[PDB]
Amino acid sequence: SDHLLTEISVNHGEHKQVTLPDGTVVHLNAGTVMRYPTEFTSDIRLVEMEGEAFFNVMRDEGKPFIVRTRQADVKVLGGSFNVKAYQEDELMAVSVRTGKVEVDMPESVMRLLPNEQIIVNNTNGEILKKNEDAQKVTAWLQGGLYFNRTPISSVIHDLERMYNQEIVLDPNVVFDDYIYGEHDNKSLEAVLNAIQYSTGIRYRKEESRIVLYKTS
Ligand SMILES: [Cl-]
Repeated sequence: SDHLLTEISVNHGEHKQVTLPDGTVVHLNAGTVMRYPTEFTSDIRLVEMEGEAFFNVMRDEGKPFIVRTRQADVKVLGGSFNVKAYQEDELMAVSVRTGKVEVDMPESVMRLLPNEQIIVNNTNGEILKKNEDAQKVTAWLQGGLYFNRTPISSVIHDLERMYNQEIVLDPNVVFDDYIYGEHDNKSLEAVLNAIQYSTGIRYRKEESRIVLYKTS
């Protein structure tokens, strides 16, 4: 007896770590699913994932490592990078710590170097390649938060997943804020207070939910 294929799922509020058969180390963020084989095929090292993970890929220049998501294939020979691709999110991002990374989509193929990032907007189809501190992007590894012109909906999803908390918007209020912020491991209430400071977004408890709102 022996398993050939495994699926690891991460709940909201938690983290998981996996060493793959090739020696690649994966850090899986809250709400992530990853399918991987107990032995890789001879031609590539393929994994399937939905959510967010940080990969530390074992260099093998004759056997590419592929992170397959619904929207893209992230291919390396070696390196370390973050893939953020939650099904519920409007954005997708691939950020490189070390190594060279190819992000392959039907409409674009881009090769990224350390501290380069690709942001794909699943709504309007806009793609952006820019420079970004990969250490800040991977702040979730140490339970931190990093927002750089991040839409409020992505901020809410990040908070819901990190703290395993339902966060709901007040239907009377308009929310189209872009958040800027950097938080060390803090409580949800400390982060919501920091967001209140820079946006005026207030929060209230309604049973098991947190309701966000604004007022004049
Ligand atoms: Cl490397």
